[PDB]
Amino acid sequence: MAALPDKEKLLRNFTRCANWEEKYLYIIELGQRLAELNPQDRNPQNTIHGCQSQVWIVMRRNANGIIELQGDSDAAIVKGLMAVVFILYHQMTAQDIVHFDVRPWFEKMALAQHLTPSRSQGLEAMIRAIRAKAATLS
Repeated sequence: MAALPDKEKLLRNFTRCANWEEKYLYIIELGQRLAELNPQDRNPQNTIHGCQSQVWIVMRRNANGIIELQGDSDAAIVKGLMAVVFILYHQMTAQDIVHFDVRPWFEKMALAQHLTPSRSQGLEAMIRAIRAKAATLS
């Protein structure tokens, strides 16, 4: 995630994209830059439902109180959308996550309007899953 743009830079970059062709490529490239998931974390406990693709996300709270996200998907566009979500939540506490309204961010990035209903539903599933997980922490 260190390697990837912080959320303010990510948003800025999306706003400078000339078209959906460019944004789509950016999304694909972002997914390719996620860390490889530990194979042990590809387990049913980390499986995310509703993405019409295989998706795993693992959330862990580090000893500093910060949430670390890792994941993978067998669909390239889903994995890039996952990277976007991960960027948005990068360096946040669990409480930060629960209270963070992602909507104005995604609205400014203007992604969802170009996604298929399948990919839009899948993005929403990932965000629901992470928020629910974050909410269960002390």
